[PDB]
Amino acid sequence: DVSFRLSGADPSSYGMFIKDLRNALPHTEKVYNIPLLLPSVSGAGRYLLMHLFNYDGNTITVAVDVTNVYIMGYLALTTSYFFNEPAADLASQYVFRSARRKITLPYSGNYERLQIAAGKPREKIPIGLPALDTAISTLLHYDSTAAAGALLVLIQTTAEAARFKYIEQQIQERAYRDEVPSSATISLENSWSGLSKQIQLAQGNNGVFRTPTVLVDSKGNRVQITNVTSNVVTSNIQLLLNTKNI
Ligand SMILES: *[C@@H]1O[C@H](CO)[C@@H](O[C@@H]2O[C@H](CO)[C@@H](O)[C@H](O)[C@H]2NC(C)=O)[C@H](O)[C@H]1NC(C)=O
Ligand SMILES: Cn1cnc2nc(N)[nH]c(=O)c21
Repeated sequence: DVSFRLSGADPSSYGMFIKDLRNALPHTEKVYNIPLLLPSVSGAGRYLLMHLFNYDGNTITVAVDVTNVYIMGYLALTTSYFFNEPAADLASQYVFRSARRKITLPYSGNYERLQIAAGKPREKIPIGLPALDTAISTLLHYDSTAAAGALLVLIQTTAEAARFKYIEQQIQERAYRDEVPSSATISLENSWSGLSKQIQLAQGNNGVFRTPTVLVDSKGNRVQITNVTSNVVTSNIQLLLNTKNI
């Protein structure tokens, strides 16, 4: 299991937690030097448990699917909360079984559905470590509308940071001050799948992408990624969703 305590957290400890998270994910092979995530895994070994502690010491345990890094649900004291979707439901059979009651949230865990329930797109929700602290706080006591917002912050300050060096860096800059995400961040978040597929399709194609991937950069200018020599591939992305899942 991996743990992170917001109390006494600085950019450095966060970096270590995200490194720990990355190393918690299994993989047998690397593609162009980046860990390729497993196609599938059997039983309880498919889920990673994250223990998160807010500033006051309260905690929630989050269950993450190790083949994609998707959050499936979490535990607050004695109530387990799971997304309203098949995979999440499958996940309820191996984790948080000793919970007194299990609640199914009224939405599945994809950005589109979470942004609807939250009432705002993630362009306008501030993220950072202070926000993570709030997120944890908000999940300790049920409120489907509040949880949507908190989960959008949680998914990004953990899963998305794990997948992209850039996003981990964005969060370290927001260690004592929240700030809405840059469009580069949103763009990356949205391309993890495409990039993952294209970096794999370049393996028997001299490192050249079958189809170019379009992102928005630091400045907000539209850019095209056609090949693995790009910074995004050489230095940004840290995990690859196996094509068997796309
Ligand atoms: C692969 O991507 C690189 C960019 O990392 C392309 O780079 C060209 O050369 C410089 C720096 O590498 C770029 O800024 C230029 O805009 C590019 N000029 C060209 C040749 O178009 C490189 O071209 C790409 N190579 C491919 C497509 O195999
Ligand atoms: C990032 N992401 C996209 N779809 C997702 N679905 C779930 N359930 N959890 C996630 O973290 C997620």
